Amino acid sequence: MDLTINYKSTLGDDVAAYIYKETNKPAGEWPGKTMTATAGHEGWYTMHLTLDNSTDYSLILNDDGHGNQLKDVTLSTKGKAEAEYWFDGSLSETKPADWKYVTTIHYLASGMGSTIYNYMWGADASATGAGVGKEWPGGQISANADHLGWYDVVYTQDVKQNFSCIFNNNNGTQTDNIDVSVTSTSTELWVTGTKGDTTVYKTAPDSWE
Ligand SMILES: OC[C@H]1O[C@H](O[C@H]2[C@H](O)[C@@H](O)[C@@H](O[C@H]3[C@H](O)[C@@H](O)[C@@H](O[C@H]4[C@H](O)[C@@H](O)[C@@H](O)O[C@@H]4CO)O[C@@H]3CO)O[C@@H]2CO)[C@H](O)[C@@H](O)[C@@H]1O
Ligand SMILES: OC[C@H]1O[C@H](O[C@H]2[C@H](O)[C@@H](O)[C@@H](O[C@H]3[C@H](O)[C@@H](O)[C@@H](O)O[C@@H]3CO)O[C@@H]2CO)[C@H](O)[C@@H](O)[C@@H]1O
Repeated sequence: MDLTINYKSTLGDDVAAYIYKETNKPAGEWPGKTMTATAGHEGWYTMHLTLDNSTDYSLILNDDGHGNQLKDVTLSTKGKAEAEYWFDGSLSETKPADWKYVTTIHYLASGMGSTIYNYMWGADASATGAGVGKEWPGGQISANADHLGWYDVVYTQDVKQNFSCIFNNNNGTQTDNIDVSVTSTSTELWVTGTKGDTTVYKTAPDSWE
């Protein structure tokens, strides 16, 4: 299942989430997984994880191995398909009012030129991003500066609504329909291939350098 934890740090700018159940440590050995500064939310840090929903887990927020940790709290994840938590004085599953759902999708363009488009449909009316309110081929998207051959598109919504999109070059090359499941306020996906050969990754693939 897709886990997301946001923490308004009270332990400094270097923090991690340690998760455990019966000696299972899905976020890694102590101190766990480092939480990255949350985009668009000063003071917050965020980590994502895939874990086995066969069980609940315990969470220990800490300063990433530098001697300080908060008291354990239970993540009642058993049987759930997804879960996003906010920790700001206490554990919450309620999105803060000012937060949006920001979905980032990376596409690896190979031998289809340097002008790439993203066509999008099915999102909430509040949606903003390259392809909103645009008929085929959609909106043109820029290249990822740090990753060669990749292009990025970001769709922001006020509500947690799934949608679909297609990457293309407006010249006969396009992906399969990409069905985007929004599982958190900072959902990230990686896409490769074209029609018949489109693959969607929920964690960065080896192709992501
Ligand atoms: O899952 C089965 C076990 O569950 C329980 O163990 C838990 C602990 O209760 C938690 O506290 C935690 O342990 C952490 C610990 O909190 C953390 O500080 C770190 O411990 C280091 C410590 O920093 C360092 O100073 C030195 O003392 O070594 C310690 C190593 O023990 O890391 C610990 C985890 O590796 O999580 C565990 C589960 O992983 C329960 O208490 C057990 O009885 C049970 O078997
Ligand atoms: O929601 C209504 C509509 O949704 C689906 O249609 C989508 C297509 O499945 C999808 O491929 C895409 O179509 C584009 C073509 O791929 C592209 O080649 C070019 O011709 O532009 C098309 C978009 O105008 O998007 C549409 C939705 O706009 C679903 O399959 C339909 O059954 C359904 O009617």
